[PDB]
Amino acid sequence: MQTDLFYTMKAAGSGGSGGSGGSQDLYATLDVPAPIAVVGGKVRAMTLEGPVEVAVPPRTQAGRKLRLKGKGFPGPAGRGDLYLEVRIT
Repeated sequence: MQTDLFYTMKAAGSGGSGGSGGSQDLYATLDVPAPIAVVGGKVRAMTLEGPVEVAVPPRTQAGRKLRLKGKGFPGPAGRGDLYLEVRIT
């Protein structure tokens, strides 16, 4: 299928990358319940290519910025990234 995973590099403890150059990167909202965030299950992430079943990292707390490669526009890095706003419900 279209992909597997993206933020397996940095998700639970991303720190921060970018914030300069062209506006390649994007913003989305990732809806996740408390136990799927704790264990790291799955949720649906909405991107430029439509929906993707993205496997949540372990020990995710509300406000983490997950990073989906190729789901932003090509620019400074050549590949824009989609910043997922994790929402614990």
